[PDB]
Amino acid sequence: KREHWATRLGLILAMAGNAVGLGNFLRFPVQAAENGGGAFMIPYIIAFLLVGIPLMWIEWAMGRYGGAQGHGTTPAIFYLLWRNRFAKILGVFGLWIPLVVAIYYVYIESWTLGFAIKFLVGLVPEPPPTDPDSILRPFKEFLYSYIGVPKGDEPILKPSLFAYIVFLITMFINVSILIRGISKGIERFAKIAMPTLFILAVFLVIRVFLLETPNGTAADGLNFLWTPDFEKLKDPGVWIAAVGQIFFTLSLGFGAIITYASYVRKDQDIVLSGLTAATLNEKAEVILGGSISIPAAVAFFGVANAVAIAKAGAFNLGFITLPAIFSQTAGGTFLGFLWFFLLFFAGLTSSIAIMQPMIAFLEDELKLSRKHAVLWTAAIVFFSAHLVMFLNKSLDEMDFWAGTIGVVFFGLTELIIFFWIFGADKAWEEINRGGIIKVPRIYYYVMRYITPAFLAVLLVVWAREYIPKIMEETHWTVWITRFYIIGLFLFLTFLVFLAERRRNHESAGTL
Ligand SMILES: CN(C)CCCN1c2ccccc2CCc2ccccc21
Ligand SMILES: CN(C)CCCN1c2ccccc2CCc2ccccc21
Ligand SMILES: CCCCCCCCO[C@@H]1O[C@H](CO)[C@@H](O)[C@H](O)[C@H]1O
Ligand SMILES: CCCCCCCCO[C@@H]1O[C@H](CO)[C@@H](O)[C@H](O)[C@H]1O
Ligand SMILES: CCCCCCCCO[C@@H]1O[C@H](CO)[C@@H](O)[C@H](O)[C@H]1O
Ligand SMILES: CCCCCCCCO[C@@H]1O[C@H](CO)[C@@H](O)[C@H](O)[C@H]1O
Ligand SMILES: CCCCCCCCO[C@@H]1O[C@H](CO)[C@@H](O)[C@H](O)[C@H]1O
Ligand SMILES: CC(C)C[C@H](N)C(=O)O
Ligand code: NA
Ligand code: NA
Repeated sequence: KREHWATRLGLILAMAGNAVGLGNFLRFPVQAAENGGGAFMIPYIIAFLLVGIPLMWIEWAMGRYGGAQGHGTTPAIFYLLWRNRFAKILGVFGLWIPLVVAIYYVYIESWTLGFAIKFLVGLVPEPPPTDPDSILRPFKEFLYSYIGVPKGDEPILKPSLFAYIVFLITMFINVSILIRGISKGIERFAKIAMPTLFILAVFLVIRVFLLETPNGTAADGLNFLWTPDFEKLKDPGVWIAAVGQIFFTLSLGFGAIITYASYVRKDQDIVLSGLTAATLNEKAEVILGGSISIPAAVAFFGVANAVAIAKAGAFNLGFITLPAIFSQTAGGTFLGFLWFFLLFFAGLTSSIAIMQPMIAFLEDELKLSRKHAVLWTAAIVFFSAHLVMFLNKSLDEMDFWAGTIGVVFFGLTELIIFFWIFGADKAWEEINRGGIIKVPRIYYYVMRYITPAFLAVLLVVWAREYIPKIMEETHWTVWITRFYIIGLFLFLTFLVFLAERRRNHESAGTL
């Protein structure tokens, strides 16, 4: 019938690995530092309670429900919940979003492997022996030469040969896990990766906590991040950033939680399991991810400079600043290795999660073998990634449409289909069925009224005071990426159409 997670621990760690990734260690620090630190945290915590938790339960429920009938992806699941052809089309986003995100996420993940390798072997810049630019410049040049940032006017990137080869290796590693399946692949790997990730992260926090310079200490960083600023609570931008981060960090709206949950046995609890996966992610994000790069940057440069660093380049903090700071300490190159190794495992456990939806669709709906499903998915991602590797800003365009606005739109869509169309009481029943614990009574009202209203308002503000600038103030090359990803949606819709026909073909054979 269908693969199933072998153990409860395996399920929890696989789901935790799905969630805990580059978003916790790279994205969170930038969003927080960029939005006033503590001022960002209030909306963040509220978004977690009003959006993160409820949507997590909903996605687990939708996945388990679909899995019981042999379906793990939204084109089919949405249809099961709402037998309307439009359900299948909306469901395509559950394949498109994770695919598009994988197309750039796996490449960023590959940079962490490449950096881990170079730092391990000591092929790193030799900063000069205390002028900040003289210290940071060598590391900025290191990153820029790796990914091939434009030195001229052309919006073209020229990745180093090493970077390209490392992306290939990274794709191979993802495949090596996925090709073994759910219990012998993803689950087995999670039991090894998560413990390693936790240990590495705790160690790094401890080392960072020992940092002190004439400019400050790690403590100043924590105070910056954990001191409330009730005067920003009225800024939509902060709310948009906070909600966006919650979706991204919890893997919500990517169809990934849903697919993983489709392997949970029909009787199995999802209330406690889902809540645990969610809380584990938040601890890894605010306690671990929040305690590494920000405190380190603030300790060495002070708050004002740390904040300016993050705003200047989203990848500055994790790929340039932290390694530069580490280089000023004994054994700093090895500490850099540990940081990038941590990022790699965090990324790896998440990228396999966003490639599994396409794999599940090809297996469940087009009946391909796991081997063929995994290889074709890898081929599509590998090929498509060339756009992200060679066209400047393609990555940002994909991250916006699929990884930012896309997931919020899809989150609202799945909630409406499950809690409104399918039926609020049928949905509530499905969520709580088999639960080790019941979902708190108040959450019924949050899921049915609060969450959808919250997201609806957010999306309207996004499309009215932000999306116009992205459509009018960007370089013309953004249309190359938009064109390509719209094509991917077209192709995936064609596959759903073919799945429909095979099912009809197959039914007229069941007759
Ligand atoms: C703004 N351009 C340069 C980066 C956008 C993508 N990006 C983002 C997005 C917002 C804030 C920070 C970061 C950096 C880390 C990260 C990690 C994984 C996937 C995407 C991201
Ligand atoms: C100690 N041994 C069992 C772990 C190393 C193997 N391991 C790993 C670990 C890191 C990178 C790649 C891979 C290969 C594929 C893979 C698949 C399932 C379980 C573990 C792994
Ligand atoms: C199958 C799809 C192929 C698309 C064309 C890919 C061309 C990649 O080309 C390779 O890029 C590397 C990184 O920039 C360079 O180091 C190599 O020398 C170059 O041959
Ligand atoms: C993980 C092992 C990766 C090995 C590939 C390293 C690519 C780094 O650099 C490349 O190495 C090639 C052969 O040494 C040279 O011919 C290229 O000119 C050089 O740029
Ligand atoms: C949209 C994605 C298009 C990918 C096409 C990539 C074509 C690669 O082009 C190659 O890149 C190498 C490294 O940058 C150069 O050294 C080669 O001279 C160049 O021909
Ligand atoms: C979005 C895709 C960006 C691809 C960047 C490709 C850079 C390739 O390199 C270019 O290839 C041309 C034709 O092969 C040559 O005529 C140019 O001299 C060469 O620089
Ligand atoms: C905005 C979302 C807030 C969620 C916090 C929920 C805290 C749980 O609250 C508890 O829920 C139980 C079950 O319904 C009740 O029996 C308890 O009386 C109630 O205090
Ligand atoms: C797209 C998701 C799998 C990303 C993951 N939740 C992270 O925080 O990195
Ligand atoms: Na996360
Ligand atoms: Na992960």
